Amino acid sequence: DVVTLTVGATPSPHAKILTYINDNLAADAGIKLDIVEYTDYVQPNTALNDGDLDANFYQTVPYLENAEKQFGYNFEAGEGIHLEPLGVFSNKHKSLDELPDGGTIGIISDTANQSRALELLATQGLVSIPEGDVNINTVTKLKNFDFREVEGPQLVRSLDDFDYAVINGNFAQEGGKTISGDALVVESPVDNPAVNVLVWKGDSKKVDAIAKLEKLLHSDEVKQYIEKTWSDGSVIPAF
Ligand code: MET
Repeated sequence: DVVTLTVGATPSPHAKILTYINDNLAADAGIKLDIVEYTDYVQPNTALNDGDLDANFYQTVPYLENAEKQFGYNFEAGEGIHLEPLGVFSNKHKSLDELPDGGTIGIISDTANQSRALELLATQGLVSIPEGDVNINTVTKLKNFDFREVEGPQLVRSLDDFDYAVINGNFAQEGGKTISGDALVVESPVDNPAVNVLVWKGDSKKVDAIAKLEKLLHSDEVKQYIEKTWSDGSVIPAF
């Protein structure tokens, strides 16, 4: 009666953290992990919904709340494990002030993350968000440039085409990039609601096993693994 759990995860940090747990902690907890790596945001929630995964570990609390609102998903989430500060990246400039007149900024296409990237740009004086649904058509541009919506896994590649791109940590990681080494502008980690959580479906038969994985993901061992593995500011424990 060891329970096996199929968990979907983006490769870095999430699959790495899950692999540390699998290889170091799962056996003592009486669980086995079957890690499935995913490279986009749509697919792990669909697989959790449709019955292919027991849990996923890739998404932020605000993205989850939006997915439940837009799609009706019946999911349950755990405590914040870690934060990935959002960054503005570029291969053409080292300062956002060098945004050419009619220049371009790549921006993700999902609601929650486009909204978060738009806020980050507001802290830099580049867009104005009305007080009160935040997207490229509802913000006011305060300098002359164009946004270009790009699908998440195309963000790092879009740096070849555009002056800048706003890029979530998991994608920056895939592209060999770090916050310390490569972010032009770094989202503040203070009072940041975009913590990453374990998500499972409300009716799982495996809730004893998933509560064990939740406890392992918020252990001192996992915090130390995160702090040892990422000291470049790209992945910060949220506990
Ligand atoms: C799928 S919501 C964004 C998740 C991403 N790993 C982040 O923390 O920004």
